[PDB]
Formats: sequence, structure tokens, C-alpha cells
Amino acid sequence: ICVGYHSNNSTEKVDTILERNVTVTHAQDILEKTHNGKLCKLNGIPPLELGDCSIAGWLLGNPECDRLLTVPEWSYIMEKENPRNGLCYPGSFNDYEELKHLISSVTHFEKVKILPKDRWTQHTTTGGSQGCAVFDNPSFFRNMVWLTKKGSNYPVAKGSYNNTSGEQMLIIWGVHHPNDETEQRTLYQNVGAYVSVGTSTLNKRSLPEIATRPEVNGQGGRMEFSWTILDIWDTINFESTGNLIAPEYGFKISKRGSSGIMKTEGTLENCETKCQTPLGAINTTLPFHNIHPLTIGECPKYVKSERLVLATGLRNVPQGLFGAIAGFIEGGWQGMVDGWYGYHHSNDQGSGYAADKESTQKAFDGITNKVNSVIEKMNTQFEAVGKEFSNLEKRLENLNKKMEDGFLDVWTYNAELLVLMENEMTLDFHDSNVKNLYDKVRMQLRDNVKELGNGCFEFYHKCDDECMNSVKNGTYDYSKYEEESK
Amino acid sequence: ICVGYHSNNSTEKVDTILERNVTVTHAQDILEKTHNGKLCKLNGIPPLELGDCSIAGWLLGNPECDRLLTVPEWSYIMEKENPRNGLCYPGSFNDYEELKHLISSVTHFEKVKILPKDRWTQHTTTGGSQGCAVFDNPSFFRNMVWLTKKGSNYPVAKGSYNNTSGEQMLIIWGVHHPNDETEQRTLYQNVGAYVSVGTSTLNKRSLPEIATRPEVNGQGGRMEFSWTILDIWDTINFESTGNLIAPEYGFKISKRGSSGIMKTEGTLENCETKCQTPLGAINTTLPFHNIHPLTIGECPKYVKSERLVLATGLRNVPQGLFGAIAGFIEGGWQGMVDGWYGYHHSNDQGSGYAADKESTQKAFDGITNKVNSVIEKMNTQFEAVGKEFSNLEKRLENLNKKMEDGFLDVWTYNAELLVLMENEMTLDFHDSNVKNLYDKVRMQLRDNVKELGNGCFEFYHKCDDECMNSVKNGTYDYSKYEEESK
Amino acid sequence: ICVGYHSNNSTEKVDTILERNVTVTHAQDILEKTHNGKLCKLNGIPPLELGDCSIAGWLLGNPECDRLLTVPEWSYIMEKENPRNGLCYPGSFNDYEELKHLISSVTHFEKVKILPKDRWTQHTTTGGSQGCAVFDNPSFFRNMVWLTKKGSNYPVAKGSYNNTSGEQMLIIWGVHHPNDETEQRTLYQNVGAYVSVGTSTLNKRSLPEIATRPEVNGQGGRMEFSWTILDIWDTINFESTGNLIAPEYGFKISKRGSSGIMKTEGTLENCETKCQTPLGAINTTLPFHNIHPLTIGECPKYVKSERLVLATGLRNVPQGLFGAIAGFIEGGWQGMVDGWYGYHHSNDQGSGYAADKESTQKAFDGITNKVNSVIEKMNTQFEAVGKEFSNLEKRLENLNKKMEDGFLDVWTYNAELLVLMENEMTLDFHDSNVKNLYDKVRMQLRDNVKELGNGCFEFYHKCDDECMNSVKNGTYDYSKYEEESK
Ligand SMILES: CC(=O)N[C@H]1[C@H]([C@H](O)[C@H](O)CO)O[C@@](OC[C@H]2O[C@@H](O)[C@H](O)[C@@H](O)[C@H]2O)(C(=O)O)C[C@@H]1O
Ligand SMILES: CC(=O)N[C@H]1[C@H]([C@H](O)[C@H](O)CO)O[C@@](O)(C(=O)O)C[C@@H]1O
Repeated sequence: ICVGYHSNNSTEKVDTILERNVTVTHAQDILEKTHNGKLCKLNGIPPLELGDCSIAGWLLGNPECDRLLTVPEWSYIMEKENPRNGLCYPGSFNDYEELKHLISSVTHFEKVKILPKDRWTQHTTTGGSQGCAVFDNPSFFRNMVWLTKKGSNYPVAKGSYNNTSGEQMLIIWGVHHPNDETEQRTLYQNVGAYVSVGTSTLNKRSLPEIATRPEVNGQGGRMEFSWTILDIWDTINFESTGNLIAPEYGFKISKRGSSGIMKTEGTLENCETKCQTPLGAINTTLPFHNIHPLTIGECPKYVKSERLVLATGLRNVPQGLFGAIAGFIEGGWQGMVDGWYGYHHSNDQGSGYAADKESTQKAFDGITNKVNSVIEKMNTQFEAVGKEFSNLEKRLENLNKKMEDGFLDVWTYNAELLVLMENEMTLDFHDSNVKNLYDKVRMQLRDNVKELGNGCFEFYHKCDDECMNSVKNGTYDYSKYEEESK
Repeated sequence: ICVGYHSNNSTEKVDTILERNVTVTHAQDILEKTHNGKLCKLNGIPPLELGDCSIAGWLLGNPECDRLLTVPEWSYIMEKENPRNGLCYPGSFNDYEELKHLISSVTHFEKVKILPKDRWTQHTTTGGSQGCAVFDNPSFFRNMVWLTKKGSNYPVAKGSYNNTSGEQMLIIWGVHHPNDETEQRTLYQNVGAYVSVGTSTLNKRSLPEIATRPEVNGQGGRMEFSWTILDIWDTINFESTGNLIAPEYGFKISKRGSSGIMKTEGTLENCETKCQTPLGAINTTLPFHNIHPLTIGECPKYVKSERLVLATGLRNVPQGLFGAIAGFIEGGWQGMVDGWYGYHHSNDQGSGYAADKESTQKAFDGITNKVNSVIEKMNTQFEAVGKEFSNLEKRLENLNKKMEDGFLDVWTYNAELLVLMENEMTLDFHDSNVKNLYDKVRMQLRDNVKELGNGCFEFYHKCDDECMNSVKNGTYDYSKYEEESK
Repeated sequence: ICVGYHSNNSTEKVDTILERNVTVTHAQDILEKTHNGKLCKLNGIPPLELGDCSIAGWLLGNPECDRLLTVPEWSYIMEKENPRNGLCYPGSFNDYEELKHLISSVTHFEKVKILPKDRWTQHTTTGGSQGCAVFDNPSFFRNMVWLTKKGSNYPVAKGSYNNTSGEQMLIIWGVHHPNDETEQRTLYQNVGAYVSVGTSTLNKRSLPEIATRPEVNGQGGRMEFSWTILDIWDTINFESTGNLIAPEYGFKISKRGSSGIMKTEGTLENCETKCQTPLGAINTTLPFHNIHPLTIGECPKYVKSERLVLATGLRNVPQGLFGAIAGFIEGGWQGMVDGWYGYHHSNDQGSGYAADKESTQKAFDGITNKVNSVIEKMNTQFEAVGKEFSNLEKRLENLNKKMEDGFLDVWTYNAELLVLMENEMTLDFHDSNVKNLYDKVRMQLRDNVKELGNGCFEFYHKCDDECMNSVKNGTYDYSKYEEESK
């Protein structure tokens, strides 16, 4: 009777702590390495495609952004790195990032007219500019209304809206900053004009800040936009003696989470995924991927490693810690192919290989739970990785980068070793299953047979195909074949 | 002589990497799961109970916050999620969070009169409002002084204080923003009024920003409060031609650490703990708890897991890697109950179970250090977990959340596996202690006895209760009982 | 034949999760602890040497920072803790820390006369102060002009530079806050001065913020500085009806990456490191360290642990899990000193110890990869650890601290255990290599010899120095010496 272990036509390599590229009977890849290649829906809900527009361009209504389709509900937003179509009329947007973050995800998001354009009878509401040229005549942000002096009188401008819409509302307004004192008068008549907005929480009065600036889109003026959320049943009151760029529309909101803005140059083509990547979608179950850090969804703890393969089987020797495998049992049996560990008897009747399915199961059973624990215990939530920072937020942006890298180095190390260890342990586990079988036999037979020391036992008597089957059976009978020596 | 291992009436389960809910002789819970249920002192030092007041309401002296007891020294602050009693007169508070954070912990904190109310002889110092109604007449923040024009003259208001108090001082001031031009004149006479504060480090001049706003507490006006720390021996100079809401009191400070603000709806009832939780106090020593993230004190690395139990004993088989346990030694001995591993002899004199205390000690010794290392090596400092962010600090707040979650996923995984591994290792350790004893015997006896293969040895001679005791004794005598074939 | 193991008069005590102190043969170090004391260079480049000058003292031209060596490159920047000479003339610097981080690494840095001082014809260009005394006449930051009135007039000041340098150019202007209205008319002859700076991306007005404040350097006034970065073929623009402090010089700035600022009081010493410290230059390849947390560059991780003793050789007790070492083979052989494991034969010819180099190699081979994996798999990038936060950025600064500590506790724990485990495993590995050799022999000899049970075998026949050599040879011959029983 001979003790030995499965061998086979496997070429797969695992790494251990003591040795690299070790060939094993069977392994398992826990690192997803491949992506869809296309941008797709995230839980059925599509993203908001902005093409070459920017969030500011979109919400203000830059005439170049007219051609947009806005599903009242989106899961993520796709914005180019540097959109062409932003503020067509030059200027700035206040707390822009905080707004970008706020409108990460919506459910839903619907535009409503709050201060109808033609209700400004005491003022001119037609001013446009080359900056926002259409076909190509002076035009302006579709959602905003440029109040100018009527004839030669800019009366107190007054507007107000009560949020009876049922959901919080995003409202944006502007303040124009002209090139010189005369442009100021030419447009709004009186200097020392002001724009004053007011809600239960907001209080702000703006005076036009004038300065000689270069030409951006042939404009020296500047429009400084600001925004607020109008709480439900709250009212917002505008009042201006000139220089205000009032809104015509408000935006009904309705959050329920916190997604993110994906920066890509692509264009969704309708697929799916619990996880989307700036490079393509991921379809997987493995505790790790290495595609891209800035994922959006429920994602396999992105690690910085080229591969992660767990040893499940034993070292594959052709022909350890416990001596059996690639040890005193010099080699493996290509012949045995119904299990990992087994016997091979030379009887009165041929034979013959037979795997000990019982101990091969306890191994397949265990090694399975090892693979699963390594996976199933990984924690996974919904998260958007990439955020936005202004040019004067370098430190904050860096703090955030160092934080991401920090967790990247940790999850990499951790995973990279959990593979090394655990392979060194999976292997020595098999080696211990074999040398454990070599003893389940030796300790049944005892002196009824001689121990060849190559894994084989030579019987000091006769063993029919019913005695052999009894040793594997786990039930021998030493108190019988005992009297039967030499 | 028979080799075997302890078994007993244990029902406790541990998990390993290869198998779940494995029954073991003895385990150990490292995860604290239960809390005090009440809010208590933290190192003897009590918190600051705010009830339904807010930090702004408290420090400004909202008349509704009059009924407060302020132990000059606190360890943490208890603030409702949304206090009723904040700024009774509507408005805003600048850098409010940065102030909340600053006054996390004090040692001590004492109020001093810095600009006595009645020293404003050239101005009216009695203006109140329905917003801050008392009994219920127009009133105002107890700690602030509302300067209004006297008769019909608002002379230059001038006040100043030199910090001779010995410790840094928190000082708050306001600027009122009226509804219209006339309210402005009605109150402070001259328009274009200003408020200018000055120290060695502070420099600020404010002009009232006016706008038509809705009514909050029946008020259209707004008071915008700001604050500074007055360094020791430095002086602060107020100067106003109207609109100023000067302080009457300053606040002596004195930090020495950085605690936090606990957001609860409870009310301390005098107990203790090195660790308090929004849900109750924790009394423990275990490396982990799962009660609540936002703890205050020195806290067991809060993990997101339902249980963490370490295997200390061996697999409990009634009636492995090394073959002994639940292997060739088919089962355990309910009979043996003075150790983990032992013998059982059938002699000329009854018998009888006897644990090998020596090897049972080396096991109890080792397994103890495993449990301790897992615990004692956990790093633990003082930390407050929850901080505050403004409505325009969404990103910052999210960055901070993703950071906490990040470490939560790590400490969870780490602990969750350290249990799996280390149980798979604690068990195979026992199995190796047994099969190691089976050899400490077999290798003494050799051919002087036969090896039954069930764990038992059958003597090829006589072994009195002094020979048996000699095998356990570790000192046999093969060169004696040798003469007696068989 | 005896199959004991190596040893030596060593008192190196390693650590395991079961045993506190474990005197062992060979151990390794992984926690580099030593550094120059030289502030060196990073990848070849020098720091910016600053002296008792602050980064603003410098750029502004505080005339105490003449005594300086400014260099067209830097990998970081050495700055004193509390520099001596910064703003001679008291003030504020807007977005200061957001600028420091910007210029913390550059390539290059060039100052260029951009706005010659004379060509201000209409104004005075020779304002100065004893706030800023040189020898010691009145003076002023030697890069700034305090435009004041000429005659009784302050004509509108207008400055313009269309950046033609080809490099982006950081430009810094300032704004004076006179002690009171009349000093204001004294210096600038008209309140309602405003200072307007505008570019393609920046637009700012600002008005004197006069307050009655204390003296800093006997100075009541304050100067407030604010910067920007004028892009290629853009053009910044000035306009002030008073109060401007203008640049005379911008700076060419070419960046390629991040970096930090090192708060030390030393001097760079011409040399080399790849990872700096406020207390010296680390050079190593180990995965960890514990010099200083505030590192700049490619460094090993910083863990809060005293000693990282690994393990590189069996346990020690000259005269485990596998029974051999400090077990049935009672002790080790001072005598054997050409390997870890070996034989010792008493033959017809003396003898004699001989290490089994083959199995001693597989051990030296493996244990090497364990040490290397533990090291070589540590991830290491370039990083500056310490950043700067304003006094009103307490929360942000704390968020960043808790983040560093967070990763410190993790890398400490992780490393602290990886040592415990892995030592418990290195040791039991040796113990398994021995008891594995004891079987490579026993299983060759079988009954041809008796098994003394102390590690030794006694031959039931004759074994010349060619038979002994054959057992170690791995090739015995049981089918020969079989004839010579008892
Ligand atoms: C110091 C002082 O003047 N206190 C007043 C207060 C303030 O002037 C006002 O709150 C600033 O906005 O006004 C009080 O009455 C406000 C009152 O105004 C009338 O025009 C109107 O009829 C009322 O509906 C109401 O708005 C106040 O209590 O707030 C009086 C208070 O003494
Ligand atoms: C440009 C100018 O007029 N500088 C003068 C300043 C300023 O008037 C004040 O500092 C304004 O705060 O005051 C001095 O006493 C000073 O600095 O020694 C005299 C100096 O010549």
C-alpha cells in the first residue's frame, strides 16, 4: 500500500513568502483585471451626459448647451476634463465645487419658471452679447435675464418667489462687473447700484466691483454668479438698483444620496453595472480590481497590484512542512484523477488507482472556505472616489490625494501578503493531508506489513480486493491477518 | 497506554478559514457588544449639558438659555441635533464650526465683564425684540448690548478692553442688518455706518448689508455675529458709527486638549467611564467594540462586526493538520477533566484518567499570549470622532466621512480575518500538542509495547503504578523491561 | 548517528505571539533607526534655504532677507519654525498656506521687474517705514512700492503687465489699512479709495478697512497682501484711487509636482538622501522606521514601535510544534558550525560533526524570501507629510492629524504583528526541518538500527565512513546490511 498525492497537468503559478512562481495543482485569481470598455447605466439609472459642456454652462443655459437631454433623475454625471462651453460671458461662479458636489446625484431634478422674463416691465430684458453669440447674434444664458435701464431709468428692480413647489430648490443669480464708470451708467444709469438677495438663511448685498481687465471672449466685463438652496415654503427676495442678472428659472431638487462627477471624454451606449469606471464598466465578484481608483458604485477594493492568486491546491510535483509531498513520497500520480489524495494497490487482481474521496472532500471543503473568507469578508459600500477642488484648494486637494494613496498602500500590502501567507499555508495543508493519510494506513497495518519508506507498504500476507477496500474503508482487522507471518 | 485530548461540555462556536461554527473546548470574546445606556462623566470631569440650547444660544445669552449651569471645566459638550434655542434674533454666526471645535474642551472657562453695559452714556442701550421675548417683553441676548441712537444722535461709539485676565479670551460681536433704508436711520441715524474691530492680529470693518427678507421669528432684520480670541496682554478696540451689537462680556478660556461635541438628546445622570458613547458608556478592555463610531474617550478600535471570538482551546469532539484530534484518536474523554491532554492506563490497579499538566501548561501558557498579543498590541489614544461642518462644507464633510469609513473597512477586515486565521491555527496547535504527546510515549516504549493505532499502546509486559507513572514522568526504562518478548 | 541542530553563544531574544522573550540563533532588523543629521537633498536637488526669514518676508522683500542665497530649484524648502523677519510692516497675507504649498517645490523660480517703479509718474513712489528700517532709515519691502499722493492729489493709479515672460508668474500686491480716516487722507487724500486687480480669471476690488488697533512694531497701520498667478499671454491690471501697494516684480514659476516644507533649524550640508527628516537623512531599504513622522520623500513607513526584531534561525538551548527542537532532541550542538541541521556519527573512525548543507540551504533559501517579502513588498512613493493650516482652519488641520494618526496606528499594528506571527512561524519551520531530517534517516534505516529516542540511532551492524556518508548521501542500502540482525 502506497501513500501519495494528486499531481496533474497544471501550469498555474502562485507566490509564497519563501518562494516565487511555485507551480500548483489548482489556484484562484481574486483580482479582477478587465473592464467593459464602455460607459453605462449604474443600477439602470443613466448618467447625465454633458458632452463638451460644463455644469455651470448647463445650469446657466449657455446657448451652446441648448442641445441637452436632462432625464430628471441621474445616477452620475459625465463632464469633460476641460469643457469648451462654460460661462460664455466671462466671470466666476461662487462655491462652484460645493455645488458640483451637492448636485452629484438627484431624484428628481426639474426646472420651474420662478420669475417670468416679461414681468420686468420697468426694465429692459433683452441685453445679450457676442460672448454668448447664437446665429450669431448677441445672446445670453437661456435661464437668466439681463436687466438693463429702460429708456434712461433703472427703477428699483424687485422680484420674489415663494417655494410652494414641494421640494427644495436650487436658485442661481448674477452680478455684472463692468469695465469702467461709463459702461456702468450706460447700462444701469446710477452708480453705487446694489444687488440684494434674501431668504430665511441667506443675506447678501453686492456692489459692482469694477476694474480694467483683458478681453475674454472679447469681453472685459465679468459676471459673478452665486447660488442658494431655497428651502420648502421659504421665499427668496431679489432687489436691485442695477447690475443684477436675475434668474428666470429655479431648479426643483430632491436628493437621497451622494454620488459623484465622472471626468471622461466618452459617451454612454446603454449597458449596465453595479460599478462604473472612467475607463469602462466592471462585471465581477472578486475582492479586488486594479482598473481605476476613481470608481462609482459598489466596487472591489481597488488595489495597486498586478495580480493576486491564492493557492487552493498543493504543490504540483511531476512523476514540504510535513515531509509527504515532494518529499519521502517522491512524486505524484498522473494516473489518479478522481481526487487529490489516494491509494494504489498491487493485488492478486491488477489495479489500479483510487482516490480517497472522504479526505479529498474535507480538503475541497476547507480550501473553499479559505477562498470565500478572503472574498466574502471584504467590506463594500457605495462610493464615488473622485472629487473636485478649486485652484485655491491645492492643500485640501492634496490632503485628499494622500488619503487615497494611504488606503491604497494599505489595501495593496494587505492583499499582497494575504496571498503569500495562505499560499504557504494552503500548500502545507495538502502536504499535511497526505502525510496524515500515510498514517491512517500505517497505524492500521502496523507490523502486518513492511513500510518501504517510499510511501508504499508491502503486505506480510494476502489482501484480496475486499481487504484492500477495508483499509481505505477505515476498518482493517489486525486481530486476524496477524497470524500470518513471513 | 493511550494518547488523547480533553473534551468537555462546551457549546461555544468559533469560525475558521476552512469551516464555520466549529465547536471548541474554550474560546474568547474580544468584541465588546454592550453599553452602559446612560451618559456620564468622562474621567470624573462632567460634560456641558445644553439641553435644547445651541452653542451660539448659550454664548450669546439667548434669554431661553438663561437656565444653564456652567462648570468652568467640562470634558465634552452635549448638544441636541437641532436645538430650539439658537440665535433668537435671526441672523448668522461666522466660522461657527471652527468655534465649536475650538471650544471642544476647556480648563477652565470663565465669563468676565469687559465693556460694562452702562458705560455707553452717549447711546441707547436698551433695545430688545419680540424675537428674544422674555415674559414676554422685547428683550435681547443677555451677554450682548444693542447700541441705538440717543435722542436723535448716534455719536461715534468707542470701546476697548485690554486682556489683563491672564488667559486667552473669546470675544463675540455683532452687526445688525436692517430691512430698509429707513429702519437704518430710525435706529442708528446715519447711513453708511460701520463697525470696526481691531487687535494685533484682527482687522475688520463692516458695513450693514441691507435686503428685503422674509420674517424669521417675525423679524426681517438679521444679526451677523463674529468672534475672535484676544491674546494675553493684547487689546481689542471697537469703533462704530452705528449698527454694532457690542459684547458686554468676554470669556476667559484655557485649553489643554481637543475633545468634541456629542450630539444626543439625553441627560447625564452621574456615573463614569474612560469612554462615552452617544448611546451609552462603555466599560471594557477588549480590542474592539461595535456600539457606535462617534465615541469620546479612549476607545476599543470600533469595528463593524457582529462578533469576534478567538479559539483558545481545541476542537471539541465528543463520543486535523496533525492527524491526532478527531483523527486517528477517534474522540475525546469526557472523563479527563484536569487538563487538555493526558493518559489513561489499564493496570493491575484500576485506573483511570490523568492529564499531563506539563504539556497542558505549555498550551495554556502559549494560547494566553496569543489572546493577549491580539489585544495588548492594539494602539489606543484619546480621540473624538464626530466633527461639525457647515452647509457649504459638504465636500469637506464627505472627505471626512470617506476617511472614517476607510479606516472602518480596514479595522473590520483586519480583525475579522485575524480571528479566522489564528483559529485555524489555535486548533491545529492543539492537534499538534496531542500527536506530539503520542510520540513522547511511542518513542519511549518502542517495541516494548504494541501500537494499537487507536491512540492506545498495549504493553508487551507488566507495568505497575510506578512504571506507568514513569512514562508520564518522561523517564521510562527500555533497557530493563526489554527482556520479555510476546 | 545523531541528528541534532545548530546553535551559538547568542542572547538575541526574539518575540512570538505565545512566548515573551525567545533566545534564538539568528535574527534580523526591519525598522531602520539611523540617519545622517545632515539635511541633504532629494534625488539631487537642494532645498530653498530660508534662515530666520519667512516665505513672505522673502518674496515681499523684507530688507532682512537680503542676506540670502536663492536658488533656481528646490525639492523642498527649509523654513524656521517661527521665522524672525517676515512682515516688518504688520499685516495679513491672504491664502498664505495655499501659496506656501504651491512654491514648496519648483523648477524654476525667477524674479522679473514687471512694473518699473519710476513710471508711476503721477504718484509718490517713496513711501516707507521704520517698521521696515535698513540702516536704519525708513524703508520697506524691496519688491513693493507704497504708492502715495504727490502734491495734494492722488490721481487714479493704473498699472498693466501683459505677461510676456513665457513662464507663469506669481504676482503679489498689497493694501494699506491706515490707523484712522485722517491718516488716510494724509497719505492718500481721499476716503473711498478702492484697489482693483483683474485678470482673465481674477477680479477683486477691496477698500481700506480702517480700524483702531494696537501697535505691532510700534506700527498701528496694517498691510494686507494677496496673490494670484497671471497666466501666459494674459495680463494682470491695477487700478486704485488710493491704498494700493504695488508689485515691482512678478516671478516666473515652473512646476512639475508637489512637495512639503520642513520645519527645521539646521542648514543643508551638500550631500544626498532620498528621504529627509527634521532630524536627518534616512538611507535604507527596510519597510519601516521611527526617526520622525514628518518625512519628505521616498521613505519607509513610520510606525510607532520601539524595536522590530524579526527572526532568522531556530530557537536556542545548547547542552516546538514538531517535537524535535528543544524537545525529544534535548539540545543543540555548539560543535556543529557549518550549517543549521546535521549529523554526528560514532564510527570505527572518530568523528565528528557534519551539517547537512542541502537542507540547511533550503532553509537559508526560504527564510531569505520571508525576510525579503516582508521588506520588498512595502509600497513606497514620494511624499511630504507636514502641511500648514491657518488659525481658522483648526478643524481641517485636525482632520489631517487624525488621518495621519489613523494610518500610523494601522502601519504599527500591522508591522508589530507581522513580526510576532512569522516568528512563531520561522521557529516552527526550523523545528520542522529537523524532525523532517530525523525521518529522512529513520525511514532509510528502519530496523537495520535501533531508535534511541534522544535523536540518535544505534546501528545493528557496521557502518564505515562510506556507509555513514551514504545515509547523508540520501542513498542508503537496506537490501544489503539487512543481513546482520541482532
Ligand atoms: C432696539 C429696537 O429697535 N428693537 C425693536 C425691533 C427692531 O427695530 C427690529 O426688530 C429690527 O428688524 O423691532 C421690534 O418691532 C418690529 C416691528 O416693526 C413694526 O414695523 C411692525 O408693525 C411689526 O410687525 C414688527 O415687525 C421687534 O420687537 O423686533 C421692536 C423692538 O423693540
Ligand atoms: C508712507 C508713509 O507715509 N509712511 C509713514 C508711516 C505711515 O504713515 C504709517 O505707518 C501708516 O500706518 O508712519 C511713520 O511714522 C513710520 O512708519 O515710521 C512715518 C512713515 O514715513
